[PDB]
Amino acid sequence: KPQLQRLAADADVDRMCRLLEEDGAFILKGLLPFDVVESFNRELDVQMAIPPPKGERLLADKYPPHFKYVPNVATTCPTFRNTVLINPVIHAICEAYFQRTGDYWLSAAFLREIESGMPAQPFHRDDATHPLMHYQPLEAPPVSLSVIFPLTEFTEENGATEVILGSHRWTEVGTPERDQAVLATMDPGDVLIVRQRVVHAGGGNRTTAGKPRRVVLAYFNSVQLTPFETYRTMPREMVESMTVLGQRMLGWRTMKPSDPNIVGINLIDDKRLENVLQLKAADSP
Amino acid sequence: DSKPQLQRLAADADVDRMCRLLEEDGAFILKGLLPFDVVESFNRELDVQMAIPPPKGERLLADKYPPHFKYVPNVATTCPTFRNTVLINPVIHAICEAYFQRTGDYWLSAAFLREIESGMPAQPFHRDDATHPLMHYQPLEAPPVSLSVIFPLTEFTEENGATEVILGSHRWTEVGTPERDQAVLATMDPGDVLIVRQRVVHAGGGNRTTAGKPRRVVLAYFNSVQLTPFETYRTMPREMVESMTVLGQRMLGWRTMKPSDPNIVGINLIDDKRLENVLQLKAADSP
Ligand SMILES: COc1ccc2c3c(n(CC=C(C)C)c2c1)[C@H](C=C(C)C)N1C(=O)[C@@H]2CCCN2C(=O)[C@]1(O)C3=O
Ligand SMILES: COc1ccc2c3c(n(CC=C(C)C)c2c1)[C@H](C=C(C)C)N1C(=O)[C@@H]2CCCN2C(=O)[C@]1(O)C3=O
Ligand SMILES: O=C(O)CCC(=O)C(=O)O
Ligand SMILES: O=C(O)CCC(=O)C(=O)O
Ligand SMILES: [Co+2]
Ligand SMILES: [Co+2]
Repeated sequence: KPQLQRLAADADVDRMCRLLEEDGAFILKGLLPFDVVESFNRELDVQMAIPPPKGERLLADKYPPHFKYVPNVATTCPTFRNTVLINPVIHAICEAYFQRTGDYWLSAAFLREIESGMPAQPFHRDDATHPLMHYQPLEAPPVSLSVIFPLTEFTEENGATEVILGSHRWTEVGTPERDQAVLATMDPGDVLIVRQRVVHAGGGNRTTAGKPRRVVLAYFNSVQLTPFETYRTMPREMVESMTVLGQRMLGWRTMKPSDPNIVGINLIDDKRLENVLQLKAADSP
Repeated sequence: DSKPQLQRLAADADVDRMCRLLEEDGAFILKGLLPFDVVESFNRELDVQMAIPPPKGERLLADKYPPHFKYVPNVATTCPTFRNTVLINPVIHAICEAYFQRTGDYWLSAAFLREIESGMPAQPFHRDDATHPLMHYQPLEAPPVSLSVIFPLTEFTEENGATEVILGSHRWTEVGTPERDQAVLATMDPGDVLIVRQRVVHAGGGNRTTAGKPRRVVLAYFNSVQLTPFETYRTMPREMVESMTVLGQRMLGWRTMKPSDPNIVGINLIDDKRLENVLQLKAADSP
């Protein structure tokens, strides 16, 4: 049975995009150094130790307690903000993937923890955040890309992400059976990359006693699509401590979709947003 | 049996009849939607912006185009008549809720002014879809995500370059290079409004009058909340935002919005909470 391809981190980027069109997903081996994964994990150890808020939780209230949730990790985890979000390989893949649609940015990036005994996640497509994506023909420029980071090991026992190869060529999602999918068993530092429309699901932790399965989902959309999470309330000192690439990903700079849009998007007073704000950046003195 | 023209309707006409017109013809005209003093008030707040010296620097849209028009971007941040009256017109939103019902929430993607003085050539034929190129690949039967609402602030005549609309052109796959003869004129009086469907080809006429006041038009461009607003109203002062209605704040991206299912959570949120609650946002009609 055909399995997800594993590629070296320095593999060719055009080859990777060809895998996204054929299979729909692939895995990068050893992209993140151990120290990067280790400091990201301790920053999420801090957020996970915070009790969930008393009021309304827009996503967690709509779903069963099959997972724990940390929204918008970019605002509380500097390692993601200043290192993972601007990874040079990740952006070489996005630039090749989104070349036909134009600029891209971060629509969402959150953590989910699956403790021992939790059921599987239903098979889904990430397109459901922007329902118009369902009507995009397969041959239209892609507008969505899902980048899945394992922060713990992914095994068959603890519920590694399940991907149905070639499922982006189905019209509908339907009700697939689990054995149609392939497991994305990975070590921390790997990355799972999933094309728009690819049907997938989290596995569900069957381990009797152990650390929960920990996964960070980074959702990159075309700048034509409204970000699921808005990073507009971030303190200016936090935003100005990011690089230019980082600020662009979090919606603080004016962006450019491809032609026929020859002006741009996310502007004000007919100027670039960052000029109007007079936004400093860490790599733009 | 002459050349088909743009249909004219009264403001109090039924909204479902208006939507049928957008699907059949692609565009229609409402007569006497806005009182003349609202249009005049709007014209004088824009007279002020015109009297300010142009800013010495980069201008993203104006620098891409020849000097065939004068431009005032995001009129919602500088014109109270638009911000407090035009933008929240109940008939406009009766059309938007019907038109956008299948897509979910909608908001203001842009609203600007074009002044065309005597002697300026025509605007090229275009679709407003081009702000979001993914719209080009949307099937015609997919839930609409875009709508153009065109306000005349002066009289629209044949000689001063009234907006030219190509009826039925939303059933074309591409725009091509149309002849001016294919369009019909949207001749209107101030107070009227022209509603243009997604994918309908149109263009400004260019002022052929030898002497006279320039033609003024305000385009208000509404998108599904799934599409990133062309202009961002996030730099508006908090005192100005809190002086608006809830509907006004929702149109300018200051509140969490809801696309239709399969999105069951929402959009434009933060900390898994609504943006207006994170910001502790007051509103004029929400105590
Ligand atoms: C802890 O993090 C989670 C938990 C559970 C789900 C979860 C889905 N995401 C994706 C979330 C994003 C912000 C990309 C989840 C994330 C996915 C929904 C969307 C919006 C992509 N989703 C669906 O597509 C279908 C359509 C009908 C209702 N659905 C569901 O309830 C669900 O299947 C579903 O369980
Ligand atoms: C003063 O206000 C203006 C002047 C001139 C144009 C103008 C277009 N808008 C629309 C602008 C909006 C934000 C609704 C204009 C507005 C339109 C561009 C877009 C982005 C919808 N546009 C096109 O679609 C085609 C595609 C290829 C290049 N195009 C053009 O240059 C142009 O035809 C064009 O001239
Ligand atoms: O938990 C996983 O491994 C998959 C999660 C996922 O795909 C999602 O929540 O969108
Ligand atoms: O000037 C006009 O009446 C046409 C306005 C228009 O189509 C635009 O600039 O998007
Ligand atoms: Co998913
Ligand atoms: Co137009």
